[PDB]
Amino acid sequence: AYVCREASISGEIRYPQGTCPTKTEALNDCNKVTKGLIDFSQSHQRAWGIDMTAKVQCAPCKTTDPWDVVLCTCKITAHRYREFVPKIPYSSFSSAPGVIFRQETGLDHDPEWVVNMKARTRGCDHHHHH
Repeated sequence: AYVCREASISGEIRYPQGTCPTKTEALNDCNKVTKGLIDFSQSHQRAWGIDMTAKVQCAPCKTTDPWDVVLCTCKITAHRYREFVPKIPYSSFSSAPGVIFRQETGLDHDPEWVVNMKARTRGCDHHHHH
């Protein structure tokens, strides 16, 4: 009888010195995270649901500079995230498989689930036809 919410988590993925990923590659890595969190959610009473989708945003590469480190920002959104279930800290999944994004340059707290209060509540289970 519970209702769920949309929630997001953002994190940073850094690429090797002197390299430059395609946008497709960056999003692909970011979807490894997505897949990671789905497995963790799944083996934790579906705290976050199974419906997750990722977008990513990178800094331009510096074709001139040979040291440049490309910082990608990876944003995962859980569409059926459980507010009533206690929040799960980054400390509990920073090492889970696929979970390769880290704390963001410039920020002083770690990546964290942020519930979107503006968005409407939805059911926690997805009905394909109902």
